[PDB]
Order: sequence, then structure tokens, then C-alpha cells
Amino acid sequence: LRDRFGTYFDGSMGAAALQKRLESFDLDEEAERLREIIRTGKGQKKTR
DNA sequence: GGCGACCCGGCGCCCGCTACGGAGTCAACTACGGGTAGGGGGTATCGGGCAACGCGGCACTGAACACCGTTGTCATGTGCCTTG
Repeated sequence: LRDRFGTYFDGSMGAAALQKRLESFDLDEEAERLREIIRTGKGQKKTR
């Protein structure tokens, strides 16, 4: 994946990847989308 | 394709204190090079031991004046005797 094409996707491994993800994580839109899911949802997906 | 059991992991705990034993353990080597640290050697600096010598009360120095006290002393005033 790296060799055939680059400068498009950034990848990593270990806790550094998690730190990068949480740094750029946008929890507000996740909360909004999960509220939308809760409004119209069924099953154990609702509990998750 | 969410329900469903079931399965599994995964975890959570599991009366109270005193008082009451010990035990302690298996597989390299040398060469160099520095640097610190020790030792003694010698040296500038700080600290300890004594009589004059600062003081002060008073004391002596009485010496030299002062303070009353005293019998020195004087020239000058009453009382009796002699003469106007």
C-alpha cells in the first residue's frame, strides 16, 4: 500500500497511532450522529 | 441479522484482632586508558596564653589658703591727789 501510492493515506502502529487519532478525533460530530442513531435504532446496537 | 443461548472471559469478593516457626541457593575474558582519589608536603590563616593598662573612689598630698577664736596691743579715756 505504501509503495504503490503515497502522500494520500497516513498510517502508523502502536500507541503513536492512537495518540494521532485522539488528537484529531472530533467527538462532537460523533455525539450528534450517535444521538441520531439513538433516535432511530433497534437491538443491541441501541445499547452500544 | 437481530435474537439467543451459551460460552466464555473476566472479574469481584471471600468476619476480627492479637500472637506465633524457620528458611533463603546453578553456566567469559583481557587489554587499555583515563580519571578520581588517596597519600604526604608544605604553607597562609585563625585561635589560644600572659602582664600593663584602662578606669574610679577616695585618699593622700597637705599645700595653701580661708574661718572663726583668741589675748596680742595700743593710744587714749575715768578717778584720786596735789596745787592754783
